[PDB]
Order: sequence, then structure tokens, then C-alpha cells
Amino acid sequence: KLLITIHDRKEFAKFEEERARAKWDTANNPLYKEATSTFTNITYRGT
Repeated sequence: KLLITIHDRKEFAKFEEERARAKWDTANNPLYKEATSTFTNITYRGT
């Protein structure tokens, strides 16, 4: 629908993937203005 049609949803399931890092987030809100989900900002390498 958005870009890949696979992780566009799946990173909202395990939250461990994030291709575009929630980006589309259509599984939650319209874009990502409300509450998007990203670990990649704090889970960089493991610090």
C-alpha cells in the first residue's frame, strides 16, 4: 500500500524490524503525527 507492503505492518508486530522505521505507520495512525513506533532511535547498537 505504502512502500513495501510487508514491513509496513510487521514492525508494528515485533517492533524489531523497521525498514523505514515505522515511517508509514498506517497500522496505527494516518501518518505518524499521533504515536509512531521506533526503537531504532534509542536502540542503535546497544548502548
